[PDB]
Amino acid sequence: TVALTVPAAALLPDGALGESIVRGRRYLSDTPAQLPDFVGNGLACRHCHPGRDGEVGTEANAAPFVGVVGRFPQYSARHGRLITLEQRIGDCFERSLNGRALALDHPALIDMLAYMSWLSQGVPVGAVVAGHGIPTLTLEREPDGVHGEALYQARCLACHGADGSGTLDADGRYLFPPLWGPRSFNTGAGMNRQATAAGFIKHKMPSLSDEEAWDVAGFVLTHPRPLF
Ligand code: HEC
Ligand code: HEC
Repeated sequence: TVALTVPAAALLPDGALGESIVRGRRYLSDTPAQLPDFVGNGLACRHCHPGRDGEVGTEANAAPFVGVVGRFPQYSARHGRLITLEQRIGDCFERSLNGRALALDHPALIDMLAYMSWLSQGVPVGAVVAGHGIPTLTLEREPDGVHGEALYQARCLACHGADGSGTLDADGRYLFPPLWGPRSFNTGAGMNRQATAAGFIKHKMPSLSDEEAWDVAGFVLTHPRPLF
């Protein structure tokens, strides 16, 4: 694998590409507000693909976009065939944002691609970046949702709410996003899988033990959310 690196915003090119990258960043950080026809819930891309310093998709083990463009096209078991990055983004619009895929030549889609290509600057095509994806966490026992409930109240609730509905910021965007219910991700999302949720929670919290991450993920995933 190659190391995860984040290019400097100060070195962005003047011109059409620079401008596109900037719009891309915004669509990824502010998605429900910038793309209302395509988003069906309260989530922005940055709520599962967080980043430091205004960027999006730059954190190891939280599915960073750094280096993503060199990994597509790739086989998708979901589709039964090779898919492009444009299509992969479409899947997260339909599942994670409970919405609709943008047309494959939609200029907002091309802006998001330009942003991801900028983040992938210097990464060799084909190379795998350290920290890519969300590494799964799997324990050899059932997730204990009773224990999980107690852990939720002690470690999560303060941010994500008793009802899992999250906390709105002053501008109507989620400061702390919703974890279940009608504004959360739908059942088709990868985050609706126990080992992916457990792994995401384990790595994004710093901190929880493996058993704790496993059990609280189980509790979160007992709740209703939109059907895909
Ligand atoms: C207690 C262990 C928990 C659990 C189970 C979760 N969280 Fe959070 N969370 C917070 C913020 C600002 C985000 C957006 C991403 C970021 O910038 O880091 C998240 C994201 C999540 C997700 C994915 C998004 C979703 O809506 O499903 C999940 C599954 C999740 N969290 C679970 C903020 C906080 C906190 C404020 C300091 C605290 C405490 C937690 N989260 C704790 C938990
Ligand atoms: C949590 C509810 C998510 C939101 C909101 C979005 N995405 Fe997502 N994405 C999510 C998971 C759990 C994964 C799988 C990670 C893995 O281990 O592979 C993804 C994956 C992507 C990818 C593929 C990344 C790769 O390395 O292959 C892309 C390009 C992607 N997601 C884009 C994306 C965009 C553009 C979003 C806002 C529209 C978005 N995602 C939201 C979980 C979530």
